[PDB]
Amino acid sequence: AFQETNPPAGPVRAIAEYERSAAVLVRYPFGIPMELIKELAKNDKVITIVASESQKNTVITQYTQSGVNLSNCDFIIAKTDSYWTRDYTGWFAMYDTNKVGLVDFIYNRPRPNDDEFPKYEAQYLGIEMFGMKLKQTGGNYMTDGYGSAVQSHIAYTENSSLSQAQVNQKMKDYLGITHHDVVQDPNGEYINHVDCWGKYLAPNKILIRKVPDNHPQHQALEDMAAYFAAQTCAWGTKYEVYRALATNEQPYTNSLILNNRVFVPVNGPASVDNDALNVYKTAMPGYEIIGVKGASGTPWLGTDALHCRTHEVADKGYLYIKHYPILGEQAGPDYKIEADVVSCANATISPVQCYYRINGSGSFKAADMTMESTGHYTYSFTGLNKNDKVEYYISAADNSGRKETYPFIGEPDPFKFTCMN
Ligand code: NA
Repeated sequence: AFQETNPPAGPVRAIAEYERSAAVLVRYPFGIPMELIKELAKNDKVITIVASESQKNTVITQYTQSGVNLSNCDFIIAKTDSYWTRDYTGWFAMYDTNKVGLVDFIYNRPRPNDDEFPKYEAQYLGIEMFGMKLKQTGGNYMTDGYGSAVQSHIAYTENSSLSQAQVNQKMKDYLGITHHDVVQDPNGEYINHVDCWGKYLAPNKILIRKVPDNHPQHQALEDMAAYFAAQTCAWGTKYEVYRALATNEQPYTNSLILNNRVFVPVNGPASVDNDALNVYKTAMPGYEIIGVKGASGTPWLGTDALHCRTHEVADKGYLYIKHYPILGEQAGPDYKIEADVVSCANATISPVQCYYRINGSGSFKAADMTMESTGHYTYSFTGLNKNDKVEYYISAADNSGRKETYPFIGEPDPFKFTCMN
């Protein structure tokens, strides 16, 4: 059964989908097209859940026949009731300064093998599992990686024996969430997953579904988009709100961000798909945006598509860069950057650099950041002139062979600010 545990030793920080992923978790019998599994396995580890050695051999034959990169295919043998790995698998969080853990919860649907599955996931990854006593659904959860999470109103109505404050406190204790944004549902739907209408694309970017003016959800979604555009995000700027127009219930927000690739389910028409992919491409410079057609037997649905049938897996040895950027004309008066870098592999970190460029001229220059205290690195931009334009990003490496940048995509989309002092 679900086993409640004490919460993880603090501080805790839930890991966002756009942070480094060591793998992606899918399930057999499949709910996704083989073409998607082949694309995933080209660059990333694909973990497939199977119920037996027999099913594992069936899957290996299908992957071989389809030309899947078998060197990137791993398996977990466990019973499951469904292929909605988004919804019942564990949630990832960093805790105890430099550990990666899994958070289990009471799955909100009567599928006991799905509900039990996180134990097998933690065992496979060799990480600790914590049991947060809330009725939850992964499809209805997203975090920005800076302590905010968005969920539909189901997060309170399915935990109605607790007060909202008790629900928020569990999210704080197990996932480090300091703003549990459970948004109102004016239509009070029986099922309402945030990934059907909203998606953080970055700490400062959110995609909100848009529908035609006469659709019954038109005003509710316009209100949601205005709510996010009017408020401050983790980086101190307003959210950038992007809109994916669903003319006919296309699940365009139900995408998967996996490292530098974004897999977007597409159902047509082709012009409306192209418009939606161009919103993702505009929102996420440097990323590879891939439209993915559905499998004929298990097609994408408006309320259930690619994000619902995948789950990114964090890196147990994550080389994590925590940084709040200095941006625009609001970067001063102190043009000093700070980055906290920790190795969850307990590896030796070296080097920690600021790569920067002035007025878009020449190659990026690397400067070693000063380690003022353990895990705390700084760099001051000096000798700049009024109205100079800066691009910069953070780079770190460790002796486990990990290499990371902040932002994740690195040099293709660095942080930008203007010298106003
Ligand atoms: Na569970």
